[PDB]
Amino acid sequence: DPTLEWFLSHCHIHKYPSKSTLIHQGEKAETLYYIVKGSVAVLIKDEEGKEMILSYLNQGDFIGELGLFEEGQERSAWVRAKTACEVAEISYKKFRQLIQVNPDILMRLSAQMARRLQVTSEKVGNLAFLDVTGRIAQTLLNLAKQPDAMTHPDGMQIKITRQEIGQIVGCSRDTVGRILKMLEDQNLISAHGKTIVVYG
Amino acid sequence: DPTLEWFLSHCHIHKYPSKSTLIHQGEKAETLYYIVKGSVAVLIKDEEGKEMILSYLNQGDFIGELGLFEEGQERSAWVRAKTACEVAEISYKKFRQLIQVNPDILMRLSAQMARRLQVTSEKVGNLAFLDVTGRIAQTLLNLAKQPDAMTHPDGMQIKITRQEIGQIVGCSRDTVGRILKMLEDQNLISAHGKTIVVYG
DNA sequence: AAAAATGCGAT
DNA sequence: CTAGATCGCATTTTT
DNA sequence: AAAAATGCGAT
DNA sequence: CTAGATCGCATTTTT
Ligand SMILES: Nc1ncnc2c1ncn2[C@@H]1O[C@@H]2COP(=O)(O)O[C@H]2[C@H]1O
Ligand SMILES: Nc1ncnc2c1ncn2[C@@H]1O[C@@H]2COP(=O)(O)O[C@H]2[C@H]1O
Ligand SMILES: Nc1ncnc2c1ncn2[C@@H]1O[C@@H]2COP(=O)(O)O[C@H]2[C@H]1O
Ligand SMILES: Nc1ncnc2c1ncn2[C@@H]1O[C@@H]2COP(=O)(O)O[C@H]2[C@H]1O
Repeated sequence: DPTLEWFLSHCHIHKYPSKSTLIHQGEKAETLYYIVKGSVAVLIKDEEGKEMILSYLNQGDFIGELGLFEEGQERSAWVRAKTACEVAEISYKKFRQLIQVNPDILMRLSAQMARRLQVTSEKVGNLAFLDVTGRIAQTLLNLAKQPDAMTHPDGMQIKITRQEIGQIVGCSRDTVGRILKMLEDQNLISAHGKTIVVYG
Repeated sequence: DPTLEWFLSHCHIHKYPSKSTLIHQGEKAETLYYIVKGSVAVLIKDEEGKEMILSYLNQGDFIGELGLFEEGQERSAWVRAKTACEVAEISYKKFRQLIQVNPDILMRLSAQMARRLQVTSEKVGNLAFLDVTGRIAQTLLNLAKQPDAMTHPDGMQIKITRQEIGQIVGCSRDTVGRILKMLEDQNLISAHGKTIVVYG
């Protein structure tokens, strides 16, 4: 790709070890991010410390872009590295320049903001409509289709803690587990610890 | 404002009577909207017909913008008119042109997309964290602060059906009502039918 | 050992 | 009435 | 009347 | 155990 190559050339690159945190919530926003390599997680916490995963982002994804359109804006959430991470970085001020040079880039950002709004809205519906069993059953299906799923003679094999399934669908580790036994109880899946084979 | 005036001049205007529907969900997307006057509601329905209000939009708000960045895109939700409505309209194709003429407009769109993502994410958290009492108590507070709230010697007076409070916080008309009696039972509010005075 | 992540029944 | 959450108790895991 | 919107207890 | 939803029944509302 010609454009984004021109873009990066204008960004410093930084790497973050997995589990580290790239964007702090509440903190003043002035920089834009573009994940060159690695995946992360965007999450918001409750007063008590409880977390809720709003999304995962990957290669070719921008981050910290929500405060780019109105001075004195704060980070809307925490962004933690899921894996090692190589991330390009540029200042809004700097970035805004590029925009005026070539608009095509702002068009790339906006598209991601668009797709982002769809899925988050889809997420509002899920919490509003489906029950936790439904929400988990859907997450396993989705995860079983991502690139990090391994092949298995009976379907797909994923590996994830129950804590996270709780932090994705919005329930508690305790409910996830109970639900997980049922789904197996119904030969729908097979779980052993963090390993789950989604049959199909 | 100089820009948006240049914009409208390029859009046909259409009016929609209240309760009518401007954007059909699922339908192919090719047009952009900008509410010149009136307010609307963006909503998604469940398989059974049940509705969930993702948001309300007003004067100076764009609509149907999510399918503007990738050919063959479908409307992500229903958009129904809350009041009479005067709405400017333009085709993506046409709109994209303007972008290349002046980028500033795409910058206005994107900002709204940004703000939109914040609040929807804030909404995901609400459904995940707070209970229905908490979610309703917050809606009444918010609504009591909008421009259509009327002054009252004991606080603010809003007027809304319980069906809607159910469609905003994600509960059922029956739970809203029960919750509403409690909040009054606690001299927090005072409700008579569709009328509610939020004390304070 | 370290450092977390459970598990399931019970209320 | 049923789906979830929070505790009570007993055991198992990645850094 | 039209046309919806409830209300609350009960399970 | 508690918050919600779904039904059972009886009455009240904006077009
Ligand atoms: N309303 C909620 N109730 C319980 N857990 C929640 C809620 N919203 C988000 N969560 C989080 O999701 C997590 C799932 O696993 P845990 O039980 O370890 O901890 C849970 C909380 O941190
Ligand atoms: N719902 C969401 N979906 C995807 N990414 C999000 C969401 N909410 C926040 N983010 C990202 O997380 C970032 C947190 O800081 P910013 O608000 O600067 O920008 C935010 C977005 O890049
Ligand atoms: N999971 C849900 N359970 C119940 N009602 C819901 C849900 N999600 C959205 N709703 C809608 O919210 C509305 C609130 O008022 P009603 O009971 O008239 O009808 C309800 C449904 O149409
Ligand atoms: N969560 C949301 N918040 C605000 N507006 C939304 C949301 N989801 C959808 N919309 C608007 O509703 C429109 C429905 O059709 P489009 O997908 O073309 O574009 C969508 C947005 O303009």
